[PDB]
Amino acid sequence: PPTTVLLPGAPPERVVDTIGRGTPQVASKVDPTAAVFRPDPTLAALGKRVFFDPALSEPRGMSCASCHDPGRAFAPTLSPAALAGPRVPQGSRPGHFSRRNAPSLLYVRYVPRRHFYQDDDALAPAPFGGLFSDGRADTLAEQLRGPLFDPDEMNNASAAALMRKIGRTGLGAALAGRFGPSVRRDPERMVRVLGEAMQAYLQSDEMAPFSSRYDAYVTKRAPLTPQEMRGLALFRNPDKGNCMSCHTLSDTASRPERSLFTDFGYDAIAVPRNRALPANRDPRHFDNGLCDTAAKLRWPEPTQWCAYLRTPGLRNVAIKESFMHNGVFDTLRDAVAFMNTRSTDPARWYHGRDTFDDVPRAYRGNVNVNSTPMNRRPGTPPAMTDADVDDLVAFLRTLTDARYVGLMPTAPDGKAARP
Ligand code: HEC
Ligand code: HEC
Ligand SMILES: [Cl-]
Ligand SMILES: [Cl-]
Ligand SMILES: [Mg+2]
Repeated sequence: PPTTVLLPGAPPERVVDTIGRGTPQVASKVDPTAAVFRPDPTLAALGKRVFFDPALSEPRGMSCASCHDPGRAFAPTLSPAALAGPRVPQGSRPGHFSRRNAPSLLYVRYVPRRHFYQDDDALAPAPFGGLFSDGRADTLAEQLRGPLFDPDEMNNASAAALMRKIGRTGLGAALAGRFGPSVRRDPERMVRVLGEAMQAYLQSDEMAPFSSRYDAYVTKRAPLTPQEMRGLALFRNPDKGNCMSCHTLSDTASRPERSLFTDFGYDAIAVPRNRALPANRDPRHFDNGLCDTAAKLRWPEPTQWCAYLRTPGLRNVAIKESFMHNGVFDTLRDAVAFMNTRSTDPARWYHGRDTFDDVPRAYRGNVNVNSTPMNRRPGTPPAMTDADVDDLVAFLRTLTDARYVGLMPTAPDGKAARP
């Protein structure tokens, strides 16, 4: 096709090729700020009701909010068992856990549909977009099927069973009131309209507040501290932090939405294995990220994408209880320190081993060793000092939306609060 629309309301994008089974390659970068969100207010309110309804799990008692706490920027507040164990959300039953850490859902409306784009300084197109860290859902409506029917999360047996359960409650009556009686008879329609309602909620302005001190710096040049400005400088310095090369920002713009702190692209940084995750009880099992989606979509040579994961946005990062797709780090400073010394000090991060412990041998070539600061060899000085790392942490704390600032720690290596 000549064009494709990758975010709601956005200008159509020129398609220059199709990769595998329907993934468009576009001619220009998607600008997430060009999207236009106009969710129907009562539809959004219905989606919010769904989001907080604990009847939607098996056994009952777990809602979306059980892993996406509104008091923590819709990132998980871990159960005591999860905090002591794998550091990813607990599912609907004791001893069952998500396969990955759950992100904040604030700003999720800006995640575009899957597409490829080849920058001027690139030999091949790169993948962007898709929901989940492996991009396996193209839209928010499609995403909903994941947690609802995952035995380790909300654990509904089938769409039919979920439909029967909902149909018997006030939620079923409300859905039938808006959509008509067939939502109580057709399980496919039930799932689809739940997705439409959830999409409206998650696309509402409530779910993209832009209320951080960084945002006040962008809109009004309200001053940050000298330390925070040192961290901002390191963050956009290609020779020190180089963070801006993947966690996109525009600190000279005046619109906060030009700073989402991700380009929604993918890379392979090889964070350490979290052996507390149930799936990793098999030492031959690895969560390989994007290549599972690439295989499903018949992208050519799909294992080139093994160990690739979607670059997360960093807004509200400093109130999370664990970090990276596998929750392996429990402090923000450790995540930043890892970026700086994975390549120079692998034994620190991989239990004395000199190379990655969560990437199969076959896929080690996929790991990024070219981007600063991951491009320095063992025994050479890292790009940044421990003081630089502290300053980066100080800067990342400016990305917390106003209502959540009290959850942040004060010590550079501190953990988010559990009030
Ligand atoms: C804990 C058991 C979960 C429950 C209950 C819900 N979600 Fe969640 N969510 C969870 C994890 C571990 C992740 C990441 C999984 C991965 O493979 O990356 C997610 C992700 C999402 C997303 C995508 C966010 C993104 O890619 O940026 C969305 C939009 C989302 N979750 C929505 C959502 C809904 C609406 C829920 C109730 C129906 C729901 N989640 C429950 C963990 C858990
Ligand atoms: C592109 C090559 C990257 C650069 C340069 C930096 N980061 Fe990044 N980051 C990248 C990816 C692919 C991921 C996900 C990895 C995973 O296993 O999940 C990350 C993750 C983060 C995190 C975790 C955020 C969370 O929500 O869990 C943090 C805190 C982070 N990165 C910080 C960070 C800093 C400060 C950087 C400059 C020193 C930086 N990253 C560079 C990809 C890329
Ligand atoms: Cl447990
Ligand atoms: Cl602007
Ligand atoms: Mg490579």
